[PDB]
Amino acid sequence: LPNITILATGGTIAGGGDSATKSNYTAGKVGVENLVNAVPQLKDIANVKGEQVVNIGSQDMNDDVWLTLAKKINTDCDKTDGFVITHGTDTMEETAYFLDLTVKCDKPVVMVGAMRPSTSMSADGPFNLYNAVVTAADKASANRGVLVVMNDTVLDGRDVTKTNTTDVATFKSVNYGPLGYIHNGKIDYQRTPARKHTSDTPFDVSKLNELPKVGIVYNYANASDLPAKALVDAGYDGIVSAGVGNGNLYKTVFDTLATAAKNGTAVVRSSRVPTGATTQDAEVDDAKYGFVASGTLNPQKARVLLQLALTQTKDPQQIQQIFNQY
Amino acid sequence: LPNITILATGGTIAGGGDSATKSNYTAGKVGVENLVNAVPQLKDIANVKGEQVVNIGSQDMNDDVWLTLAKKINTDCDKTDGFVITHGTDTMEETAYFLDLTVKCDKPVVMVGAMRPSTSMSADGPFNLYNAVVTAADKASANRGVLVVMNDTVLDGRDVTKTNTTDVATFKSVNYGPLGYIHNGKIDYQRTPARKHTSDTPFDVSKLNELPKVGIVYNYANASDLPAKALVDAGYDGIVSAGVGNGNLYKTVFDTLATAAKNGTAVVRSSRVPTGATTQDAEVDDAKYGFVASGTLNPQKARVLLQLALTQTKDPQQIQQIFNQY
Amino acid sequence: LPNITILATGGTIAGGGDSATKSNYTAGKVGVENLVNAVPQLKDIANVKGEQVVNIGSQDMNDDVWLTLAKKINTDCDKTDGFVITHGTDTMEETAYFLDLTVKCDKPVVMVGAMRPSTSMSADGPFNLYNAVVTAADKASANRGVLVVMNDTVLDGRDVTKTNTTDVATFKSVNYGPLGYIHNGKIDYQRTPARKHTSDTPFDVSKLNELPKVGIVYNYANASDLPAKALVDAGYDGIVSAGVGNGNLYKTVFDTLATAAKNGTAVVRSSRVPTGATTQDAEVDDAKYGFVASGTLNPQKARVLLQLALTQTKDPQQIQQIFNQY
Amino acid sequence: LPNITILATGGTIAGGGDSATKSNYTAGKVGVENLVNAVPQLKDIANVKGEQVVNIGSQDMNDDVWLTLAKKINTDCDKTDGFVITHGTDTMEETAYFLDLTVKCDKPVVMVGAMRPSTSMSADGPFNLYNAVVTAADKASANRGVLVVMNDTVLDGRDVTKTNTTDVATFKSVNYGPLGYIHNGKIDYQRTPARKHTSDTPFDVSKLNELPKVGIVYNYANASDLPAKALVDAGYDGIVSAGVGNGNLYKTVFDTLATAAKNGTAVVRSSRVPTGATTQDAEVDDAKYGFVASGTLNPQKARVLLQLALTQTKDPQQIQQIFNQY
Ligand SMILES: N[C@@H](CC(=O)O)C(=O)O
Ligand SMILES: N[C@@H](CC(=O)O)C(=O)O
Ligand SMILES: N[C@@H](CC(=O)O)C(=O)O
Ligand SMILES: N[C@@H](CC(=O)O)C(=O)O
Repeated sequence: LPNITILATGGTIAGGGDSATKSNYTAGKVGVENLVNAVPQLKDIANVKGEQVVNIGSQDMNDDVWLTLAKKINTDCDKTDGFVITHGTDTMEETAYFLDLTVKCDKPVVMVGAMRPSTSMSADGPFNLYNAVVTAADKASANRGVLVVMNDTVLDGRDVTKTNTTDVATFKSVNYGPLGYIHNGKIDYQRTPARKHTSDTPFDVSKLNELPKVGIVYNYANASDLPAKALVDAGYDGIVSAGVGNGNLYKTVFDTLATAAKNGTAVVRSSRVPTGATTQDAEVDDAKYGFVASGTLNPQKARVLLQLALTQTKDPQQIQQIFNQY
Repeated sequence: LPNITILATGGTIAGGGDSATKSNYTAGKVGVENLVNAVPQLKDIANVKGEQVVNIGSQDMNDDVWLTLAKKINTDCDKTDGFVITHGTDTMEETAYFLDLTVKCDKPVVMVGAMRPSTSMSADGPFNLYNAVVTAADKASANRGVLVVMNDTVLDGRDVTKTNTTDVATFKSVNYGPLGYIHNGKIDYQRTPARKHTSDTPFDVSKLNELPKVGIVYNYANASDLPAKALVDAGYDGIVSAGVGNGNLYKTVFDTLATAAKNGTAVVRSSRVPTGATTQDAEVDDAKYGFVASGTLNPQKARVLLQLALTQTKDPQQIQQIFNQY
Repeated sequence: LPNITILATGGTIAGGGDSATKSNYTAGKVGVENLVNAVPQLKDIANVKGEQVVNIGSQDMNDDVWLTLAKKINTDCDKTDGFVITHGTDTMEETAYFLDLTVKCDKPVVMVGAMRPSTSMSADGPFNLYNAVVTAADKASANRGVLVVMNDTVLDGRDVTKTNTTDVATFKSVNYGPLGYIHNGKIDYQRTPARKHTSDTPFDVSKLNELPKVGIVYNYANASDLPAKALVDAGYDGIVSAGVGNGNLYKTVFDTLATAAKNGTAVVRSSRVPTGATTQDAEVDDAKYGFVASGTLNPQKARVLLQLALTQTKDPQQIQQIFNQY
Repeated sequence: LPNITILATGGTIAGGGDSATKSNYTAGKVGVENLVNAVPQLKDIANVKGEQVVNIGSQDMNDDVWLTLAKKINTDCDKTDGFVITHGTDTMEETAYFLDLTVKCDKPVVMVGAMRPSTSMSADGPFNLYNAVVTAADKASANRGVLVVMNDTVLDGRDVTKTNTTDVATFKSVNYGPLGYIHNGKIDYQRTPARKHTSDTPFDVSKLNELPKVGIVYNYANASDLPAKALVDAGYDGIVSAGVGNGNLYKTVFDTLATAAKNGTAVVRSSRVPTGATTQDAEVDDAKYGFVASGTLNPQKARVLLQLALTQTKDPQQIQQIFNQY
């Protein structure tokens, strides 16, 4: 049986409430070996080893843990046959894309969480964690970039996103679809991500202890330019605009980010709209203002790429190319 | 034939590019009578009169235009049999909910836009505008609150939202579904919004020239508390948190909004997640920090209600009740 | 606590299997007592009387079980506070609609099943049962017709359909959306069905012990009319066509059915297309051939309403108006 | 500019109607020249040779037109740069899959239709045609199999299906997502089909002028096996079952088909459920009865692959492996 290392970071998959019937719970309580012992059938499909990296609710995920996960996955890559990362659902779509771009290891990395706590009735963590190692063990899962496995479905780390606040079926690749479906511990893979990932990227965080500062501003009717200017005043390396519609900006935010871009801040236009690309050649003349168009990357995903792009260049057209390739 | 007044504000429905084949265009160019003359079959179903309120791209929509629209709709209510508001798609879901809560007139108000410019091949504006007056003319459309009509579908102004950056079918009531479908100028209505609206609300903006200041902060891995503190320092009456998952907050943003709430700022927890409620009784003790849980209201919709709630009270539990009722 | 009668008919919620990690299992085998005992937390919210009606896979469901269920509910209506029906998921949408038209009890009737069998890992049946009882217990669930509660969602019996072959979240009201969502044992209702149901229908199943025979025929490329004739030589009271697109029929099947509509057998146009209404005034002149267009009712749900409409009149224009109101 | 052959078979893209505001219309009436002339902007991107193959409503589509289309494409393959096929939307998913398995040309084959007829307001056919030609013209569209381009989206022939009866956005690859989106006449491809298509299949339609007879039977509550026997006494080479749930069959239909699978006629288990795979190792022992599980192929698409698999072998275990690879 393959060697599968589990890397625990926290989440509701490791959370607990005082009742199987009530909704109140605290996140990231359960230790990693407790998670594994709850699913004794893991011994049938893999030889599992658990390591605790952190134990937090993923609403507190940060640059520090991202670097830690990437380096540990890269350096211990030949010690095991695959990795499963237990993680909170709240930001798992951010971590999954960050590792998608910084993991040089060639063996499958699968992220899992749970939408119901360990203690809840019909908790989903157990079958989720099982199906994650079924995926990390499958040699067919290799060469697909970093994966997210939830609700009997394998999802690529670029497009996967949390679509619903409470539903067990919340995670979807809302733009390009899942890579394959899990039935009875077997996977029928019919897709792979075309965008470049893992060792195919030039992002090397192995010597990095920081990440460039990138923030996100929201656009809406009558939006304040103060969030944008606060990030400008703090000397942020990049700002991601969660625009309206096809990446559009309220006029005052427009004015602020246009000025920051000419004075050196990298500005990426994404959108609050849950599906579809922020394109070029719509209402905003990106070439003129040195803006970068995020494509199908939502704001928090656009932040992941813009941070890593900023470790390579500060030229907007170089960054636009990175946003067209990864 | 019924009297239908069209109130034009701008949008891509009134936008133009130099080619039916290229995607570049400027928004809010076309005058309101030009829109009507493009659809001469309007004369078959209604006696239409057009008035120009503004001509902007709805990414620039603001409190000023909202007040103007509400007052004009309220005071001219008995002059016509129905209203159709042509409007940009980018923020139409915000205007539609604002009018949903401030319109005292009892006759149908229908908002329309277009995802392709007037000049584009297979432009959608014409049939959209037609189907909007078909809806404003139908007496069955009354008593349903303010409506949004797009792609042969009637949508309630609370739940309707822009789901895709470019698709003609972008607008959906992603939580509770549409009220009815349009076929051949007839509507088969099978639903109506349970939440209270229009004259059933206590919101009266008829003497108001301002709206309370409410901003929106985004949550993500490693999020800066600077947007939140900038809005605090400006003395904002309310802040809407676009949380992660079920309304959760990054720890530093948490700290800032908890403090603002105890010192008088109204704080509403919404979510970046495109569907589903930000509930109470999950990970955040709302009663303790005087936070308000937004339910199914997304951040920009939660801003609309919190602004209007702030014209009635500053007590968090009074505001939570408003968020449970409207 | 309220008195809740659980009526058990089988399903994979009562389904077996030799292993929590394998899919091979048998359906409709566990009894209602073992189902109730498996969820002891029912004892705190409701007073559940388990009654076994039959114990079958719902793929083998039929008119008999339908009739007995409708009778049993109407008879026992005033000796309980609500009903829960445990059912297989394959045909749950048809039973739910049948009872949605036949039951005359004005108290909640809620159906529930499970997509994973009792013995599987992370099995969904227990929380499903719990939430179904919560809904049957809720005062607000009355007067909304027969309900289906699955995956934390309350779905009206008319529009609810099985959307996916294996997903725990398979049930959706794909046309008009759900009625409300269940969180922490509380429901927030924001919709009710507009079509007449339960108590305001004219159907009366009380005396009948057999139901007019209606079959279903599938349109496709190079469709054979052998199934369509097979049902008319056997003298079926009516046929429902699973047409292509907007309820259109192939060459052969069109002719066989146009013969039939004139010589007695009432035929109904529905569609194999999972969402959207079969409209009249499209390609097919229903008035010319005496056809009936089903609207949003899919084929298995069109058969339910025709069977029953055939117990009232065989006039096509009489039937169409029942399809426009129920 | 590239040479693009447009092959016209009809559809509501060639459909009539007396009024832009009414739905009554007739299908497959406009010729290919009037279709091309209606989109003069084609002249700038492609060199379109219009060829009329037939002019029919695709509800009346059949094997003949399929065979002639496959032959015509394979024969003329090297006298053009790509093919566009204008088609009705009702059966477009079946033709697209047939050709996806039969054509041996390694140049783009793209199908297109319209949900609104040529003469309607805001008719979608022109931009649809334009974008289909864009896709047929694109160098990157080769080696992805037969494509369907509808509503600015490139969809693989296998998974694409008509999702809604009237929506202009009805076509979706409901299981694995689309291949790419078209904006401003450029496509961003991020997926290709993994299942073997076009040139790497073993099918050869060149000599054949008739196709093994396969019918489809619909499972539901109290299902009649009269359609299922009708096809076996008429000696059909195989039947596809539109089963309930995960490809399950009613009492009667199970027995008739278990008889059949043994006495020659190969039967295939598919499902009436719009999304998700009919799996083996569930409730039905396919190995015991010599059944075949279709996977994600819906019924009309299972019939396409069986018809063709029946021109190769009648062994069930031979057929299942073709269903696991094509
Ligand atoms: N707040 C939790 C939510 C979850 O895990 O589902 C987390 O992300 O850790
Ligand atoms: N930016 C435009 C987009 C549209 O109308 O579709 C607007 O909202 O006015
Ligand atoms: N075959 C099962 C399907 C299920 O319950 O999930 C039934 O309907 O009984
Ligand atoms: N009945 C039409 C449907 C369409 O094209 O929209 C056809 O398939 O030809």
